[PDB]
Amino acid sequence: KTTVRFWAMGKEAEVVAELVADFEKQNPTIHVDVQNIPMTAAHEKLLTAFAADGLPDVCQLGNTWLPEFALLDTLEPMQPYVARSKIVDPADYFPGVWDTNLVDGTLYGVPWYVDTRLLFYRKDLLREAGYSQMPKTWAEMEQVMAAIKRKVGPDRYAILMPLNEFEQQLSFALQQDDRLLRDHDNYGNFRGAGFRKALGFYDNMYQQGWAPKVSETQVSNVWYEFFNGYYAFYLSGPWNVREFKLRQPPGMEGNWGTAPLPGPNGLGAGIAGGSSLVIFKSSQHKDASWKLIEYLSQPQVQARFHAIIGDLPPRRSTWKLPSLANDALAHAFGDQLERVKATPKVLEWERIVQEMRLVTERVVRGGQSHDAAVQELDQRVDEILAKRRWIFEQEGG
Repeated sequence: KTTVRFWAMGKEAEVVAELVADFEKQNPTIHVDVQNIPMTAAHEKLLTAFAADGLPDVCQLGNTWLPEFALLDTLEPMQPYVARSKIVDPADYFPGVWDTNLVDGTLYGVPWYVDTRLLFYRKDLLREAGYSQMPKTWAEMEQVMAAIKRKVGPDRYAILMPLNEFEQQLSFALQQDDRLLRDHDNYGNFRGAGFRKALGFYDNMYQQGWAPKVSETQVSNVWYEFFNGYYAFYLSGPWNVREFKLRQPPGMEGNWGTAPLPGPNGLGAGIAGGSSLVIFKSSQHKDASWKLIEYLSQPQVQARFHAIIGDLPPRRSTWKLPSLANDALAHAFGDQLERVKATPKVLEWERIVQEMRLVTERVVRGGQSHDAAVQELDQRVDEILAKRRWIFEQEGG
């Protein structure tokens, strides 16, 4: 009888619609209307629906979108619901993942699934270069890559990291002790030691010839090139597990795997990407809405979600279910999730990483200096943050 409107994006919308079928058949007084909105139009449709007073009750939100919708005061504080929920226990959620839903100390969402990036690797190629263990430190990673490069020759590579993507540089920058922004997140901190170290490590891989100097469009097919041996490692996310499985050529079952991202001193941090679920505060049925989110927070529902679409559960107890715990390819993700870190929670974060990536591709391709790069990046970021910084100077903060 009670209808809840739930907006979700793309493949996730399709899959979650199957799941709600069982939620409805467990809660017959509740109807869930699932709308599939394309991601490329989602941000406009929402800002638009906002102004027009037509927001759904429940909504999937990319977790870098939270700070914006929170500071627009559209999001229902979630802590009161979490506190009264047996099912949703914050201590069971990976801390870096939970942290992405906190804006200014206030909880505005519940993590739904996690996207993080780590190494897919050819086991056979790793063994041919001499190794049975994947590297866990940066220095070990460099030696392994050099060892593969000797083996494969001038026309083949150790690792693929497309220069048009920002997630790789970002992952390595998140492994540093300092923050990418500074002073109340009002200024860029790309001139800081951490970003300089990350830029150095990342640029070095292309200049040594370990990673090809290409954009994703310049690669024919990431899965076939991988199985063709054009490169031994591919730094990427959970959706690839299925894709590689499908294209795994006959003799190749079990000759590839996933490994968590090496860090400076050991296995390191990575990105806490993915989506959260929120309740818009204009909703009339918040309690029905909460029940839906709680359902999608049940370990067994999350396992099912992972099984179908590959999206990583955001909580430890889902990872303990045999479905996940015995998945040899999932293990590396589950381990890395213990270390993922949230990016600075500013509305202008997406613009910022776009600048970062433009500058780094120039460093890699054009040989722009690292000093010039980080100085220039900070200048661009300081402009991007100008309105935020000004508001801070004018009020209290």
